[PDB]
Amino acid sequence: FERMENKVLDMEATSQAAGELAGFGIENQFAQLEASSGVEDELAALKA
Amino acid sequence: DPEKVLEQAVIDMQEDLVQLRQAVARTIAEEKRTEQRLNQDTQEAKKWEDRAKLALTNGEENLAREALARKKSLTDTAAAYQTQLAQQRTMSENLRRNLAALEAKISEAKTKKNMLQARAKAAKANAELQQTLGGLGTSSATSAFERMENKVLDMEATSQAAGELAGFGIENQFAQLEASSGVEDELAALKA
Repeated sequence: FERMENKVLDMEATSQAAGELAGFGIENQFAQLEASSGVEDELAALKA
Repeated sequence: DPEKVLEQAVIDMQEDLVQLRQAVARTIAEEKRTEQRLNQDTQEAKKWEDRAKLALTNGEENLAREALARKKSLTDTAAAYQTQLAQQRTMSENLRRNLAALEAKISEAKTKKNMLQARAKAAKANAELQQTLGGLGTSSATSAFERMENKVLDMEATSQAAGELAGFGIENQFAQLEASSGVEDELAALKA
């Protein structure tokens, strides 16, 4: 049970390890997405 | 591999509870048998006493005391086995709780192990998806797109390269065409 649990912990770590890389470099790009996101919020104010 | 080991442990527990069920049968077999012994024994004691009581009035008195000694000896055997019976009873209910305790252990282990596998397997799948999504074609699709885009830029350059030569030498000739072009403009002035 412990052996296979160790494998679970390993894969768990490896899965969040993909997340570890994913977070550190796309912020540059994401900020541009958020600017665009703000634009439709302004359109909501317009329909009001 | 841990997957294989883990379900093997579940399988082991199924063997274990069967082994304990037959062990229960073994202990209970002795309860039944030891009831049977006491039941016999109590009869035997009475029976030879009965022979002895009549033997008191009839012929040999002395012989009856022998029968009583045998009776009494056997009574001691019965009492000794009554001692053993106590050990049986006590051991039996101990074993009953021990099965129930194991049954709880098995039940929990099985439910735990199942949700353990499921939630782990779900988590890795989510991770695999986030990885493949996260890859974003950054080392494959975009690189292939770029390769063919480089070919586009090459051909684009080559196409304007034909234009590069075309512009530098025909001016000589074009000027003559333009002079002729001016002539029809003068004809337009004439029609006016």
